[PDB]
Amino acid sequence: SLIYTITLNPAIDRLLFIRGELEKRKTNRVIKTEFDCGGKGLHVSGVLSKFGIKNEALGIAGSDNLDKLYAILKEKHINHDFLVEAGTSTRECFVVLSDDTNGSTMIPEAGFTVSQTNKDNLLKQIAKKVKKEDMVVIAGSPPPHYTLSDFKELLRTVKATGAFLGCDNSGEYLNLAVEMGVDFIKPNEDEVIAILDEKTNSLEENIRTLAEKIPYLVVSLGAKGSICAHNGKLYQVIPPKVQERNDTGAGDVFVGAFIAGLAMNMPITETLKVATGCSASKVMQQFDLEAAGKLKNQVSIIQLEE
Ligand SMILES: [Mg+2]
Repeated sequence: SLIYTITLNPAIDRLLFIRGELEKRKTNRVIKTEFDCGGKGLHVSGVLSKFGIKNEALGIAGSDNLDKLYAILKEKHINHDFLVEAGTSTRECFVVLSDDTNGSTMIPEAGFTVSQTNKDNLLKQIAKKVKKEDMVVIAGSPPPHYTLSDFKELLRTVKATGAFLGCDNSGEYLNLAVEMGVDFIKPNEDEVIAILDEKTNSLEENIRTLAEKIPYLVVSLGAKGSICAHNGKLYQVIPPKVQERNDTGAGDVFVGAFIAGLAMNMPITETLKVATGCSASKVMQQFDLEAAGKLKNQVSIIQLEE
């Protein structure tokens, strides 16, 4: 079996290193510029590759700066079969950071217009490639003009293959994934409440209720870690304390590692520890697989009763 990631709105992350903090209405001279692949789906492929788990990245990229994107991807050991949109360039996401601080400022470009031809080619790729024993992870918001309706088609096309389907989306797109009946999502507290539009039951009760539709539900609780519902049981994951260097792409590393865990047929509890371990290891970073291995064995998991 193989894992497929779907990045509907990939990007080329241009990291701009400055001195000190980013002061607005001032000149912030760039000390150095680094490049990285953008798009949640691609980040997931990156983590899975680091784990040595075979995967293939799918999505739509612009023709005009394709060589640049492809060069970065190889460098990150990411196998792909991207669709190419003629007459456009993949969007750039400017990430302002500094060796002197612990945060990052994001100024992402919107994304281009995907032709119906390419939306259709994506659906066809899924039908031709995805088998019942595979896993498909759609992560990241769609580009402009890729509608909720287009998303429905994408989700149903994956479902029709019988494969495991995980979604790391937001807003209306996340709500749609829940209505469509996916196998995995990683919403936060607020999103769980918004999906159910339930304001009077405990959060734990909201989670057990949503778990009736999502087999692998992981709700992030910011710094307190998270709560996971699976096979009728609820787990409270408490991450170890780490000094937080940059808490940005921690969510993508979690998903990548969580999926990795399942791919390696690890028990749910072990999977949660690995996922949380990698994420914490990423937090303390502007994600050492060795450090993640150690942090994993520092994560505590409490089942919660009833
Ligand atoms: Mg049930």
